[PDB]
Amino acid sequence: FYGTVSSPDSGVYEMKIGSIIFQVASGDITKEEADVIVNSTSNSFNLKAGVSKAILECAGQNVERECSQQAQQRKNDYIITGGGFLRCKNIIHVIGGNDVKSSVSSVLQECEKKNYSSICLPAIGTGNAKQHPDKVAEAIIDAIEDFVQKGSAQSVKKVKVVIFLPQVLDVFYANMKKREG
Ligand SMILES: [Br-]
Repeated sequence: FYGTVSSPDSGVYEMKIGSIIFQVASGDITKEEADVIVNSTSNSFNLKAGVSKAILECAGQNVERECSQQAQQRKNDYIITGGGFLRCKNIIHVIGGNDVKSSVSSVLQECEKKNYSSICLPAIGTGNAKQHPDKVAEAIIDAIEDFVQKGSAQSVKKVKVVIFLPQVLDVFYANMKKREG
C-alpha cells in the first residue's frame, strides 16, 4: 500500500497509502481547512484543555452546545457536530482515551458516508489522555491501511495529522519512514 515519504511544502511530510495522500505537519489545527476536523476530547465531550480548548474556543458556543446536547442523549463513542467558526463542514469529536485505531476507523467511515474528501486530525490521545506518541502514530496509520485494504477509500483522498508538538511530529515521521516502499 505504501508510497514514498516526501516533503511537498515546508514542514509537511506526505506519502501515499493506497489512493489516500497521508500528511503530517506541526502547528495549530484550528487554522486548517478540511471537510472534517477531528477533536480529541473526553467522554463528556466538554474538555477544554490543550488542543480541545483551541478547537472549542475557535468553533464557538453553538458547537459546545451541540456537544453537550448529544452527550445528554445517549452513550456515544464519538459525536459529530457542525464546524462552527472552524473551516470545516463537520467536527468529529472522539474520545482521546479510547482505542485510537477504532476512533480513526470511525472517522474514515463517517467521512465516506458524507462523500467527504479531506480530513484533518490531531495526534489523538497524546494530550489529556496521555497515550504514548509512538503507539498513537502506529494506530492512526494502521487505521488508514485497514480502510484502504478493505476497499473502503472512495471519497476520502487526503488525511492530514496536524500535531501540536514538533517532537510528536518527529515520531510520526519516523513511523512513515518505517512503512515507506
Ligand atoms: Br496534537
